[PDB]
Formats: sequence, C-alpha cells, structure tokens
Amino acid sequence: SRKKMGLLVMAFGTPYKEEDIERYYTHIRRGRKPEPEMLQDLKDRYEAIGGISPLAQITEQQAHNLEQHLNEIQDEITFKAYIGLKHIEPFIEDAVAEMHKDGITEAVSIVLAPHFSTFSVQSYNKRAKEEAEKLGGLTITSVESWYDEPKFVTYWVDRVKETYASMPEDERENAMLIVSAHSLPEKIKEFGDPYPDQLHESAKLIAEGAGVSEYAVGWQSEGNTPDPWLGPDVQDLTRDLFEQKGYQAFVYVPVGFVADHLEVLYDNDYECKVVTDDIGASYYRPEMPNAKPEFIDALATVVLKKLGR
Ligand SMILES: [Zn+2]
Repeated sequence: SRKKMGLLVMAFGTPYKEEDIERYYTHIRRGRKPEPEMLQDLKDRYEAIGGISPLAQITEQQAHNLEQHLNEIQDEITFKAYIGLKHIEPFIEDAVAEMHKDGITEAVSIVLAPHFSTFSVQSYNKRAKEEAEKLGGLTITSVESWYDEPKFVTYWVDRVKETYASMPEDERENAMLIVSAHSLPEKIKEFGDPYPDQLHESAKLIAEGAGVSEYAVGWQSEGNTPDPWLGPDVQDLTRDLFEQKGYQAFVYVPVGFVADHLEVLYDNDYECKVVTDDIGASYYRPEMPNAKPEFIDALATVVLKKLGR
C-alpha cells in the first residue's frame, strides 16, 4: 500500500581517508591543487581532530537514520536514502542517476545544512533537478531551509540551557553566546540571498528559547579569494566582544553545521579555543547534532511537512 519514494540527502562532502584530501580540496579550490605545505597542513589538522575516518561516517549515519525513522513514523510512504555530495563521490548527479536506475520516480531531497543560500543549497537543488530532467521520468521536491523547524531549534536551545546550567555562577553571568555558520562571499548579497538573515534568525530563536539575553552572530571557515566574504569571522568577533565587555565565557553554537566536521572540531574547538585561552576566557561548545535521535526526528518532520504529511 506504501508508495515508494526517493530520499535524496545532500551535503558538502568529506574525504574518506587521508589519501583523498588532495583531490577533495582541489575540487573545493576549483581545480587548484593545494601546494605541498598546505597539503601537509590539512592532513595534520585532520590528524589533530581525531582523524578523518569518523567524519564521512556521520553523514552515512544521518542519511540511513533519517530513512528508517521516516519509515516508521508514517505508513503511507517507504523511503530509500540516496547520498549526493558536492565535493566528493557519490556526487549529486550520481545519487540522482542511481535513484533513476532503481525505478524511483518521485523523490524529496534535503541538504544537510539548515540555512538557505544561493551559493550552496540552491546550487545543490538545481543540480539535483537538472540531472533528473536530463534523465526524465524522475521528479524531486527539494527542501530549501529548515533552520526554523521547531524541533531543530529545541535541540540547540537545550544544549545551550545545559551548557549555561553547568557554568560556575561566576561565569553564567559574564558569558557570551556566539551563533555561527559557514562564511560565504559577500557578493551573494546582490542576489538577495537570505543566508545572512536566516542565520541571524537562528541566533534569535535559540537565544530566545534558551533565555540568553547576550549573544552575537558570527561566521567562519571562509575561503581565500580577492572578493570579501561575510564577517566578522568568529575569531575576531570573540576577541572584539572580550576587549569591549570582558566576558568570562564564550559558548560557540555553530548552528550552520550539523556534525563533527573539520569546520567545527578545528575552527571552533581549536582556533576559537586559542582565542578564549589567550584572553583567559572559558571555551564551551555543545555537542553537534550528528546522528542523535532528537536531530533525526526533527529532520523527519522537516521532510514530512514538505510533503504535506
Ligand atoms: Zn570551507
């Protein structure tokens, strides 16, 4: 009685082992293979954050955990996950092709990044749909943003209430909450990209639901190019908020991210820690959602509401 549907889970991507990093960034660097020293730098970071192997695994887990969950909270449709990544195989265009080969004719996709942006999400979705049209007999309904999904906010609000709840009285009262997402070229502004607004909105929600009056919005992991990117970067903002109001603690909630990426384990737990430590403040960073039930559930609702279920 169930209708067979495709569940296209998309994401930036992650190398599966040390030996894939070169090609991985090249693709990110748009055909520009990293210099030997930058290459050995990248390996070290990955080596530093506990290794690469666990990284990709988190995505497979989120995909198959969302698939099974969706399949038991409703009985009308039966989903079959298909991962499509941007900078590494399986690429989006293959994920869409395999689905086809499998007789899937009706699919609903979602990108593992709560916020919308023309640079990433729109790109992923348009690519997923174009590959389809090319093949034919295959339609995809794409989610664009879910950062506002109540269950996704509740997730972050509690991790925050937990973190401030564990703070020494001393700290609780002189702490700053920094909500952030992956920085993107400023130029995205001439298209009216809502990316920056939405992130500010994720801050407002989480801070509000958590009862935190003081907070700020930042950006991070910006790439290198002539044209300006979104600021202020988390490092400067931290140090800036400190020299202006000497906070004793900073709680980093990289809401733009959904898992234990390099962007979070090194750019937040290291780079930002380096600033908190330098200025004498305590570093705090709640668990990422990863593949936890509370997250997958939220993700489910996002997918079902998209389908009117
Ligand atoms: Zn990046």
